[PDB]
Amino acid sequence: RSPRLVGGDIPCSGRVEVQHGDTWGTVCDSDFSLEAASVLCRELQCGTVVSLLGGAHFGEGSGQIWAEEFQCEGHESHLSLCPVAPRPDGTCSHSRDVGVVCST
Repeated sequence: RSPRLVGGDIPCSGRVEVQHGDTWGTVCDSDFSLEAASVLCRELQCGTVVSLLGGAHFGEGSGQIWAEEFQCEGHESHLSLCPVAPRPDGTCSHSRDVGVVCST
């Protein structure tokens, strides 16, 4: 479940995308906590989360949107070690794809 950030002006900010199989999915901003954010930033060697950004701030994505939520405790070294749960009833639009600004 490898992460990446895209559309930022520097590598440690952007829209969140996480790989599953040979495709990448975006993450709805109803579904991504500060602790999930912290694990992602750590995983990419970007320090820790400063901010979550909603409403397709770095632009909306296309394609798949993750159907499970990453229910991270906060100290996991990878998103793949985080517990997982279904997202609430329904699908999101890409207009609600989440982003982050990580900092050291």
